Amino acid sequence: DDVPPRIARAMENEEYWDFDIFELEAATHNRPLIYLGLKMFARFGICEFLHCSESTLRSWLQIIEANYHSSNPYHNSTHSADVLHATAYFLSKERIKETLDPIDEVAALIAATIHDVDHPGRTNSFLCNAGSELAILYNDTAVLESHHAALAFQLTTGDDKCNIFKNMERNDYRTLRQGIIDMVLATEMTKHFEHVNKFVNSINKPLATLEENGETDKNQEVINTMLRTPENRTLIKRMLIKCADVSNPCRPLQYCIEWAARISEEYFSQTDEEKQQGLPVVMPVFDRNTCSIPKSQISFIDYFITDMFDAWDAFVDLPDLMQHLDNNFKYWKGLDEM
Ligand SMILES: [Mg+2]
Ligand SMILES: [Zn+2]
Repeated sequence: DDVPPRIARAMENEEYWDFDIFELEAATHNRPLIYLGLKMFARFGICEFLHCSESTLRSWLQIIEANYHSSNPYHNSTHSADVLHATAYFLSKERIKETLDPIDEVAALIAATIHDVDHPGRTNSFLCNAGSELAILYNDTAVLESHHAALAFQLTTGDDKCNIFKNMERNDYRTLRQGIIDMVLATEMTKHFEHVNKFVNSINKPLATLEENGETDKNQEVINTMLRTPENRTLIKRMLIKCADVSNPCRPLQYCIEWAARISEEYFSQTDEEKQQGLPVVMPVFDRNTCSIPKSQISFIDYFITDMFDAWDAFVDLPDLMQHLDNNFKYWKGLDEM
């Protein structure tokens, strides 16, 4: 409620794609997640759905944010606040509003919030090659994603005042828990193309086939019916969280550049440590002594971003994101200056 003015201002237009997430970071003194989380969850009326008090929610957001490492250049609570913001923006789209159910929305906003909790600023490959405790605990399989989901539930249900799921019916909770877990696990990149291709094959292609019959009222129900199956809602949710997770290149140029700097430094640090410990270098190209951040971003965009957002845009209609992506791609291209 009574939020210090500067923070209240930094959160004024959070429903718009162009949002100064870094001013939120500065204003909140590296606590953007609890503040943006509170406003978003309220706007979506989540406790009124889970039957929790703003007090229980505040405690929950506090312990989650506290478990995001501020020392990480990229994977700190600001990244999650940002992903939370993109998630809300997507949930607010007509196509998504008329396809997903309130419980899916709840799962999505919560998944975004916790999807990277306690991230160590190192990739799964690093943890595995290092024989890290987490890698041994998760048998070198989806190591970090499994950890993010697991730790989040441990912190949530391990203390009564943090458990935002306390007042739920076992069944509804079970359904919500499975949905949250699925979205968090869907952020593991090794499965990137699998998730994207399934979205294209089960959603965009079939839908395009139906949108030929015309705007028949009897045709709409056919579409509405097809896109609302539990299977497709799951694929849509997976696509939604994945796109929110790597939406940096679709942000206003100033922000896009800052995110590239942050993730680059995080990757550079890992490379320096790998060569030090003698561990195998998993990201040979990501060395601070030889890597061009602009060329790397261009490759990243061309390899993953372009096709995934093409499909997401085709399904949801996201002209703002696509225009920024083009402008940003051009910006990186324009830096060659040689
Ligand atoms: Mg992650
Ligand atoms: Zn993430």
